[PDB]
Amino acid sequence: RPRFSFSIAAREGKARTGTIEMKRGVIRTPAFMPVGTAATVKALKPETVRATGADIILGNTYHLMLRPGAERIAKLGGLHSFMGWDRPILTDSGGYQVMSLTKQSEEGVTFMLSPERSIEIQHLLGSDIVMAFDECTPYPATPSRAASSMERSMRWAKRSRDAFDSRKEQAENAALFGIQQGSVFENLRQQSADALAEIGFDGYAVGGLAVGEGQDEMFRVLDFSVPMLPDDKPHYLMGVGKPDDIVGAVERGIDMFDCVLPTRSGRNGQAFTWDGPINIRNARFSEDLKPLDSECHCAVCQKWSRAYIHFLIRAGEILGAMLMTEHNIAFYQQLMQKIRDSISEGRFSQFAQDFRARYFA
Amino acid sequence: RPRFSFSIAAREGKARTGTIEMKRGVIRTPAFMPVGTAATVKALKPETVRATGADIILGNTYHLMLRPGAERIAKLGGLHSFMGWDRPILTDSGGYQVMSLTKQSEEGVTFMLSPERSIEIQHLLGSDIVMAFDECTPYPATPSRAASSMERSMRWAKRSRDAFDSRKEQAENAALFGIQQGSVFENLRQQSADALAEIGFDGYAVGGLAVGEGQDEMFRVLDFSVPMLPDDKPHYLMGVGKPDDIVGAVERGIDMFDCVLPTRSGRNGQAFTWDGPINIRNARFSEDLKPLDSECHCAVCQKWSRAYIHFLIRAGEILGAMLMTEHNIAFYQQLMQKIRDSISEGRFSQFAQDFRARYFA
Ligand SMILES: [Zn+2]
Ligand SMILES: [Zn+2]
Repeated sequence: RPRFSFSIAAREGKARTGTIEMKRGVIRTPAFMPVGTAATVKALKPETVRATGADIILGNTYHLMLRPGAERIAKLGGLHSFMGWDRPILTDSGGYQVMSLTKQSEEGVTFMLSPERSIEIQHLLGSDIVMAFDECTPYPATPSRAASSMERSMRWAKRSRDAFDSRKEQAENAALFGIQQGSVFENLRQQSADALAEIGFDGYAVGGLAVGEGQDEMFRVLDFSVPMLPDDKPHYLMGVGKPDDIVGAVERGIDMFDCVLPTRSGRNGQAFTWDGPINIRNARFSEDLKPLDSECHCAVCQKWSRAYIHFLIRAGEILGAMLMTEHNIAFYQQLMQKIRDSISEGRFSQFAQDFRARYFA
Repeated sequence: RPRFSFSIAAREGKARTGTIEMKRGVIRTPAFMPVGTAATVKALKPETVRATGADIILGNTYHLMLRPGAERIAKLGGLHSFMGWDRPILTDSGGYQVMSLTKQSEEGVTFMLSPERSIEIQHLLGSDIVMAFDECTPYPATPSRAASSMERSMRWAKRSRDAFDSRKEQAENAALFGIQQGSVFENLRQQSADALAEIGFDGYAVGGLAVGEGQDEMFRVLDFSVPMLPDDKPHYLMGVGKPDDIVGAVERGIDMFDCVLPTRSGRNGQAFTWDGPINIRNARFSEDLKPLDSECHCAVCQKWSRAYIHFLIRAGEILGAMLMTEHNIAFYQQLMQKIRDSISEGRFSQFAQDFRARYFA
C-alpha cells in the first residue's frame, strides 16, 4: 500500500464515500474513529475494537506524553506494538488537553509543548496520521480573538509541516493533517482554509466546532467551511459526535469523525439504538429480555439482555462497562456502514430522513 | 449425560484424577472453579472464562438473593441464561457472606435465610451443584463452640437434604454436597463426616478451613479429615486457595477448589507465574517486554508485555483488570491441568516437588 491515497468512489450532494489507503491498512470513509484516551480504547481489547468494524483509532497524545512518556513508548517499540493495535492510528497534537486538563506563547504552551515537540512526540508514538499543533479557539470568541488565535495556528501549521518533513522516516510513512480554525466566522474560516492549502496537507480537519455551540450553529458553519477545503483530500470533523451530528456532517462533506461519547457514555449507562439512546440503568429495563437494540448485529446483542446489562451497570461491574462499550462502538460502526452504503447507492438523503424520523420518534 | 457421575481414572497416593459428568457438562478433577461474585466472573466474558479452561464456575448466592433477587433471576430464565454461561455452576448457600457481609437461631439466620430457603434460592438460580446450608465456624474456636456449631450444621444438613429431595426438578437435575465442619478437632471432624455419610450426599466439602489458620495447620487438619469422607465421592475444599495450597490439598485427597485470589488479586496487580507471584505495578516492570509468565499459553501472554500491563494497572484502566484476570485464571487452569496429567502419569509427587522448588526459589 502507499503512504497515503484518498480515493472517492461515490458522491451524493456534498456527501462522499471512498477509501484512504495507508501502509498499515485501508480506512473506509466516512469513518468513525474510536478514541483511545491513554493507549487503550477503554474496556475493549484491540481485537474487539476491530471486530466492531473500526479501521482506525484515535490515540490521544496528552496522557501518554506524561506517562509513560513518548520516548519510553518508542523504546518499547511504538504505540502500535505497546497496545496491540496494528492498523492505522491518528494521534492528536496534545495541545487541546494541555489546556483543558499553563502559559501560552508564540513558541508553544508551557504546562513546553511546541509544534516541533508535538510532531516529534507523535513520531515517537509511531502515529500514522499526525495532526498539526494548533489552538482550539474557545467558544464564544470575539472576532479579534478568533482572528489572533487562527493566525497563530496557521503559523504553527507551517512549523508543523516543516518539522514533519524534516524527519525522513515520518515523512515517508505517515501523513499530516492541517486544522482549519476561525471560530464561527466565514472570513476567518476562508483565510484559514487558504493558508492551509498554500502549505499543503494530506487531509484537512475542521477544528474548533466541538465546543458547545449547538448543532444548528455547527451545521451553519460547516455549510460554508467544508467547501473551502480541497475537495480531493479527506475532511475531518474533530470531536464530533452524536449520531445525528455525524449524519448531518456527512451531508455537508465530512469524511472522518471521532468522539468519546460511545465509550464514555457507554460506561455511564447510555446505549445507542436506532430508536434513540436509552439509559440502561432505568428501572424499566430491569426485566427486559430484549437486546440493547433489536437490529444490532454486535456480539453483545446476540448474547445478553437489557436486564443483565442493567444489573451489571447498576452493580458497577466491569463486564457492564465492557458490554456497553462494545455495543456502542459497534452501533457507531454500523451507522457508518449504512452511511457508506447509502451514498454508494445514491440513497443517502433518504437514509438521513429515515434515520432521523425513527431516531427522534 | 447423567445427573451426576464421579469417576476416578487414576490415583497416586491420596491424590485422584477423574471426571464428574453432569447434564450441563463434564468437570475434570482436580478442578478449580473461578468465582462469580454477582452473576459475573469479574472483568471476563463467559467465553473468556471457558477459553482459560474452566469447566465449572462458582456463583455466590448472597449478592444475587438481594439484587436482583432469586425470584427475578428465575423469571428471567435462570442464572445460566442471565449471565451467558451454559456449563455447570456450583452455588454456595449464602450463609457465610450473610455473616461476613444478623441474628442466628436454630431456624436459620435473620439479616430470614433458613436451610430450606437457601436450597430454594439455589433452585431458583438453577444451580447444578447445590451446597447445604451451614455455618463456617470462626477460627479459632473452643472445642465447645466448635462442637455446638458443627452439631447445628449437621441438623441443617439433614434439613438441606430433605428440602432438595422434596423438589422433583431439582432432585432430578442438580446435585447436593454436604459440608464437613468441626474446626481443627479430629473427633468433631469424624462425627461430622459420619453424620454426613449417614444422610448421604453427591459430594463432600471440607468446610471451615479458609479461615486464617495457616497452611501448616490446614494441611494437618486435611491429613486426618479427608480420609473420613467417602472415598468414591468428590472432595471439595471450599475457599482454597494459593497455588501451593492447592497442590498440597490435592496431595491430601481434594478434588475441587475455589477462591477469589486470581480474580481479586489480579485486579490489584498480582500476577501468578511459575516463578512465584509478581506485583506488576512494581517499577521493575515498567520497561519489561516479556509476557507475564514465560511459559503461559494464555492469550494475554501471547499478545501483551509486562510493561503494557504495568502501565494499564497503574493508570486504573479497565483493560488492565481484564488482562490480569484472564492470565491469572488461565494460570490456575494450567496448574490444574499439570496436576491432572501428572497424577494420570504417576509422577504427581515429582511434579509437586518441582513446582515448589521453582515457585519458591
Ligand atoms: Zn449491539
Ligand atoms: Zn498468561
